[PDB]
Amino acid sequence: YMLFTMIFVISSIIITVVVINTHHR
Repeated sequence: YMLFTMIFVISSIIITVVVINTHHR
């Protein structure tokens, strides 16, 4: 619904970068 909902993708962006970081230090 184009506000709050977006945070769900925010979560994934961060976590994704966090994965890549944890693996490829």
